[PDB]
Amino acid sequence: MSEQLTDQVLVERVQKGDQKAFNLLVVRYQHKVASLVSRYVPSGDVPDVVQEAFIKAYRALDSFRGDSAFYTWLYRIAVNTAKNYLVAQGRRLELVPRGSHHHHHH
Repeated sequence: MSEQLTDQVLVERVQKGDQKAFNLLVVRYQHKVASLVSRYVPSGDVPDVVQEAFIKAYRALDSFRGDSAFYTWLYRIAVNTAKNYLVAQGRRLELVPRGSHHHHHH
C-alpha cells in the first residue's frame, strides 16, 4: 500500500505554515539521508548530523521553488552538513600544541 500524499504536497504544506507536515516529511527521509550521510561521518555522529540537516533544510525549504524533485534537493543538505561538521571541529582544535589534541579531520 501507499499514501495519498507525497513530498510534492508535503513541501507545499510546510510552506503554508504547517510545520507538522515537515515532521511527517523528514521521517520518510530520516532513513534515506542517514544511510548516505553515514558515509561522511561515523555511526556515533551520524544521528546528530541528520537532525542538523533537517533543521538546516527547513530554514532553506522556505526558499525552495526550484520546480524540481525534493529528494535531490534534500540529499545535498545532508552531505554538505557532514562536510561542514567535520571541518568545524577539525580546524578548530588544531590550534593546540602538538602531542595533545593534535588530531584533525581531512
